[PDB]
Amino acid sequence: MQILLANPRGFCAGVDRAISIVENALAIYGAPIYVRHEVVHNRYVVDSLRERGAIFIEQISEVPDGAILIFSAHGVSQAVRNEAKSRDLTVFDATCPLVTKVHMEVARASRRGEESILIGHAGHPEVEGTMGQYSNPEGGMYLVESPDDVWKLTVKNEEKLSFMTQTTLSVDDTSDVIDALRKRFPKIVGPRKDDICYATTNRQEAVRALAEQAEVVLVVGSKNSSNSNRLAELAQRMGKRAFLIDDAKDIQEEWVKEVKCVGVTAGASAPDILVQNVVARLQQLGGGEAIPLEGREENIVFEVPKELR
Ligand SMILES: C/C(=C\COP(=O)(O)OP(=O)(O)O)CN
Ligand code: SF4
Repeated sequence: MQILLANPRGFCAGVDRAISIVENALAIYGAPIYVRHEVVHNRYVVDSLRERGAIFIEQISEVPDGAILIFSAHGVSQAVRNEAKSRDLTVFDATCPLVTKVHMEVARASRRGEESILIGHAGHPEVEGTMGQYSNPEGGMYLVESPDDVWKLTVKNEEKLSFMTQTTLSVDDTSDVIDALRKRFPKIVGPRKDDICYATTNRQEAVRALAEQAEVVLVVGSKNSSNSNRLAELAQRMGKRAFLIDDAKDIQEEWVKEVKCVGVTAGASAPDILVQNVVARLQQLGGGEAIPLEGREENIVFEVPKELR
């Protein structure tokens, strides 16, 4: 059987930056380093950092005075940021720049008392952080997950209305939600398309090509990785058996038993080593040399703050 690898796949610029921030802080200050939320949604990465002295928390109260605290790549609300500021803490912000960009727009609409709508998944830390940039009771900040949510939403002033999105959404589904928003609120404003980042768009494009060729698709990523979930979902919708997996140990032989061609990709938070071990396991199951698919070349890098080298 043939093993195909999607391209691109794996680490994006924001994830690589966030991890490097925690690593460098550990190196520079030693353990412990506190981190608000899993730095990226990958078990392998988080487990490793935890063993190295990082302690992952959700609320600032669980952090002691005089600590070093890092905000995860997904971002935090203004309330969290302020609580951190009011406490005696040294703070580093690993929030991806492409998340921050969305935050700035929500904060602007808040200042104007003008309503905003976020497309995203309820309960996700990025959504909590982005909705948490809005604090004007005179305006409004509304979450929609689907066209149905749009069909039910009422707002105070549809003449002064904008939208923003989560960075890791399904490209296809988000298109449908925007279409709905513009039909219901013809004066709504937003970006030219959405706030889905290059990495999300690119990895979804790449898994679409992969799924066209492969019969089964393995997506390396943790259960709580939204972008990784969208990749598995995309392949399933195309009629392929697709599995979200943390590592090679998760591979059940029945999945690939009589399969001529298996595809592998990885979400934005999954390190390459996990992919190499997945490939190694597929080769034990009859696979050959992994063939990388041709794909769009990414070139963006986000540097760590100077203070962290
Ligand atoms: C930090 C971030 C994506 C990187 O992947 P992740 O850590 O798996 O997170 P998400 O669940 O996809 O948001 C959202 N911009
Ligand atoms: S998925 Fe996109 S927005 Fe999120 S960290 Fe990676 S590059 Fe940044």
